[PDB]
Amino acid sequence: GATAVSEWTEYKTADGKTYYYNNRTWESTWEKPQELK
Repeated sequence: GATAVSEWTEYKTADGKTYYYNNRTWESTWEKPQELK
């Protein structure tokens, strides 16, 4: 579930694209999480 915030980790591609990985649903989206907005 949630580690009480910070469940979304940023991962950058060499070209500088930031996709946010959420450990709650194992989701990797280019959308910016509300817990990190």
